Amino acid sequence: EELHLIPPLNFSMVDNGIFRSGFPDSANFSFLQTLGLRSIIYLCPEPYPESNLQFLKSNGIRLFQFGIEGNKEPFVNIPDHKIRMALKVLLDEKNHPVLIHCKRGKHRTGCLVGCLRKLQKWCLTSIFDEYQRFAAAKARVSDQRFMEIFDVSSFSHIPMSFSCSI
Repeated sequence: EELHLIPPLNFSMVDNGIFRSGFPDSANFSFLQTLGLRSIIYLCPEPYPESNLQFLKSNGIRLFQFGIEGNKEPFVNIPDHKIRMALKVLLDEKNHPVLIHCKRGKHRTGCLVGCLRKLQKWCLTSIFDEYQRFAAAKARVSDQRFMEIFDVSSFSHIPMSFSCSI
């Protein structure tokens, strides 16, 4: 086959040991195996399909599910607590390498990554630009507003010695 690896929908590296994507399917499993994942942070409330559960079991991957309802704008309401819990998992380097995913890798995943960038002291315009690159024509002002007002205070003490940015 030679060119045989298929990263999942909207796949990207976020930082050392942190990846983002939409929902993996079996065509993506050989690529995800190469990343030596310890963790998935899964941001949809739907049960993980059997195919994906077998992949986690076979590969020794822990599933962290913080289900955020997949509403359309303007009827979206990202719960602060779920993002807060997900950031706590993301900030524990023992969980790396970790893949964050939702359905499309644009909205729920975009919000969690944007809140991480706020902890990494990125200016809002740089955070929004990265969010928009993935969300493309489906960029939601509400997701960027969520990142704008998300309170980082509780996380200030946590060292991020894992990051490429020190």
